[PDB]
Amino acid sequence: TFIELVKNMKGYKELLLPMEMVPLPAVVLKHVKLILTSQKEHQPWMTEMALKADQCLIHKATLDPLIEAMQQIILAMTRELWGQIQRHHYGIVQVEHYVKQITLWQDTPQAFRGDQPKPPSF
Amino acid sequence: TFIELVKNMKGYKELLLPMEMVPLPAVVLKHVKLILTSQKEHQPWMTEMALKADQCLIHKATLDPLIEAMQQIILAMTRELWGQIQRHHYGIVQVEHYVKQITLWQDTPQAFRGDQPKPPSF
Amino acid sequence: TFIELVKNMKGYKELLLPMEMVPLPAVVLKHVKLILTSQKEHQPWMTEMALKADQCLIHKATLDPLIEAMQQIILAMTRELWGQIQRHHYGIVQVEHYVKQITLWQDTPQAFRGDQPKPPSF
Amino acid sequence: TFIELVKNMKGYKELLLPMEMVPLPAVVLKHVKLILTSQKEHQPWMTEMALKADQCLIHKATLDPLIEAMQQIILAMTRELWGQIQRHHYGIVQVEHYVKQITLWQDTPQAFRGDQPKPPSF
Amino acid sequence: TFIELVKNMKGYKELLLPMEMVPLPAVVLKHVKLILTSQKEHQPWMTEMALKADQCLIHKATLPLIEAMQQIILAMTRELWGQIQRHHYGIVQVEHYVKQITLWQDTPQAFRGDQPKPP
Amino acid sequence: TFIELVKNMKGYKELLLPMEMVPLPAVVLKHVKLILTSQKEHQPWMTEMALKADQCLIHKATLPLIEAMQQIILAMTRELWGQIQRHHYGIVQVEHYVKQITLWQDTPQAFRGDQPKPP
Repeated sequence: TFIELVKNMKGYKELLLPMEMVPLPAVVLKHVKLILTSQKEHQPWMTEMALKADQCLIHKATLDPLIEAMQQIILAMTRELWGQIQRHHYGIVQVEHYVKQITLWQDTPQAFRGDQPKPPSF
Repeated sequence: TFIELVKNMKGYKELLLPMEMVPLPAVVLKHVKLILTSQKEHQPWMTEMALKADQCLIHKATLDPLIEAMQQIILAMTRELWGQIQRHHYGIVQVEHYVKQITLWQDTPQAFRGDQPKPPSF
Repeated sequence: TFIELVKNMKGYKELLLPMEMVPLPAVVLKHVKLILTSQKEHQPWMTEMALKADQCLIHKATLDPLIEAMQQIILAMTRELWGQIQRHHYGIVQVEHYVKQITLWQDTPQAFRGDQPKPPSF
Repeated sequence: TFIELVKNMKGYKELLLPMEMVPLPAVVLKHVKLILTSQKEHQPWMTEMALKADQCLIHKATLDPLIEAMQQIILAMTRELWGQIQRHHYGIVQVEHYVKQITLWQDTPQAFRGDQPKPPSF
Repeated sequence: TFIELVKNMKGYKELLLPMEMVPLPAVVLKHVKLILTSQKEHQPWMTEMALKADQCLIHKATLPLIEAMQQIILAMTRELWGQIQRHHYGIVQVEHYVKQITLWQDTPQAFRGDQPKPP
Repeated sequence: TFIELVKNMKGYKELLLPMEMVPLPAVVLKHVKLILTSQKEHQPWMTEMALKADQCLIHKATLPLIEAMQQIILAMTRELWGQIQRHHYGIVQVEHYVKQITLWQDTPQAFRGDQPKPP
């Protein structure tokens, strides 16, 4: 319900991506190191990413309805991680434009899509 | 492991209170509705707050080692979640000072600990 | 003997708290890592802090009259070590006032001692 | 480990000297009196020297693995004392240049050193 | 640990390109002769560039100990290819283009992209 | 053979200083931390300088095959010490001063010279 309230606001813009268009776990965490280790001047948003990515390992560590439910949650958290990465790599403003086109390019039937719109570069 | 790596960075100001001081998870959700709803000109950080909030509910709705393991994350999720609440109410800069004052206050033995410091100005 | 000679000097402002108020040696090391690591443009005083810190560990690692004599220095080492921590956090000038306020507060009998003063501003 | 972290910083510069190039104990403490007694306007660094030199006497007073370990520590503290003395006698900036040359003049094989570089005067 | 000492630097960059990106060691040596031969002005980088590539030749004839050397040779190849690409195109372009191709791979196959063109 | 391809170059220099001149590998690593730590401005040489010294660390733990590796480690030490001296003093000074000491040695003992001073 809380997320629905945000979607009811003014000026809200999507930043996440469809569950299908999300890399696999574990490997997706690698981008975390390339943005944390190759960084300096700790900023507030960096801590947010660190405290979110590490959660997947905690849930993943349990692998060594309760069992099924945890696996589903990992996908949701993974989706959030990717949005933050794009919020850093391809700016924060240009990201909204890319996802805006992604929604249109996928919602329309496959007979009308055409070609995938390439995301903006760094 | 990742959070340990980030702590080894320059300009890192802690913003999370001890687990023993953060409110109960039920209480935290109450401020989420006010802060989210009682806001104008929606900002990107608002979306982040809502996404994390639903995660606690999902884990909370799951309880009804493995069975008890998820309970550990619920308490942890509040600690990160409560950090953003104080940023909106007090401010990021003020929070940094408050945490260290609390940390030193908690560090000192209770015999000569002194009066607990009060929160910063809104 | 030497410290007694220095105390007999002009402009001498005390900067060491009573042994009964300084944190435990384990707690002090925690602030060392943050202060050392969370710093930019390394300054000469940073090197001094690290050198003293390892001494406590050496004595601490030694425990595992003569046998118990070394334990006395461990507690003392913290008192001097904690003095530099407050200088970085609060400031040299503010610390001088705080110590004397604590000293007078501790000097006055507990019957009418009053509320313990709070630390200075960061 | 803490000292290693400092050595990993930016702008850090060596100020100590090889253990071999360190005067003997007791006698080295004499320079303490010549800088403390022949001084006025107590400065913060003066207390640091006083609280460090007096430690050797405390360790030395015990003479009247535990026994071996204490003797080793005295050498380490003595090395720190000399650096502070040079930090006062021959400035604080010129000291780094002298030690920089000392490292080169000793690390190279004795067949290539030449002549010892005289330290700068007062 | 030295990389860690520089990983915090502002201008630090991941010059080590993906292993799959670079070709086999033998082919890289070919470009070293071509780039050195083509270049005319003398700068310290070419003098040091030759020395870095020379070590790989010794390991070719020289060959847990053996296995490590095989990985070591590949380590230098990634470093060498960086200077090759940076010199031909530029320092910024390689840093700008390397990430793009990595993204095109780390994607759920179907929506990989459009085969991003090389610089 | 690459050195031969550059040995004919006008600006080619014998950067490989005498083996006796340089100290043991362990001591050299000490100066790498000190020089890198002291230096502040970011240039490609320091980024590449760390990588070149890093390889020596692996060989320390890793250890005709074994004997060759021992000589290989010493080969990198000579290269590393050159950058250390050139950075501290200068490129020309090292090239200017290295020959002087060699002459003082290759002489019939008695008339060796006057122990030429270091730069």
